[PDB]
Amino acid sequence: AGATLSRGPAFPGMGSEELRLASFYDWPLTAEVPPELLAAAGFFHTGHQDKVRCFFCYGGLQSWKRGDDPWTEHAKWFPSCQFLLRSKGRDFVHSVQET
Ligand SMILES: [Zn+2]
Repeated sequence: AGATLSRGPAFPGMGSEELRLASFYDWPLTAEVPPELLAAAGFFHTGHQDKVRCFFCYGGLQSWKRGDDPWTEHAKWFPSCQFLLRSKGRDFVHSVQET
């Protein structure tokens, strides 16, 4: 039994946090979450509003709000993302999924 998750990042170039940060150069004024937290959690900015995607799983999120936790949102929506699991561990993800 079992297909395996592919090991290739959706967008390998955006694999660098520093590079991910650059993408937030036009992260909007009305946006409510800081790019540092976003880039750290693997997201980079696309489009001109508040859409982001994870460089690894390509999970796409928008409508960011004051207090929203990027790492948490990550585990909420894309539990199997290998970047999320290497960075935060099995327990953290399981913890967010179970609530
Ligand atoms: Zn991801």
